[PDB]
Amino acid sequence: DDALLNTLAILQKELKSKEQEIRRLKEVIALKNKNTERLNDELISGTIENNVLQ
Amino acid sequence: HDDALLNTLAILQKELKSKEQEIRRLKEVIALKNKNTERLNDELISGTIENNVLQQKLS
Repeated sequence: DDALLNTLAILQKELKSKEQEIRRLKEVIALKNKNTERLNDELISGTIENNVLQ
Repeated sequence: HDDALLNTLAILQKELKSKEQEIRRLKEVIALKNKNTERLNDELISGTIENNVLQQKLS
């Protein structure tokens, strides 16, 4: 009765933790996505740049 | 009363599992992205050197 109630409290605590990690891992990904985009354009500008030298 | 809360426990456990699996997938996503980033930086280095090879021939 008290054990069941505390166990629900533990479960809901851990869940809140795990989804905070999900929010953190998504933050890390969005940052890496900005970098990917930055690199993709530099790659594109390097390809154009190359045809300009020919 | 006793079986109700125990059923809720079971449900919460499953969500826990679902969330931990999502964390596992997300970490895989990052590793798969990090690898692409590697291939990308390598290509940026090679295409930069290709352009310096032409900027040195003409100049």
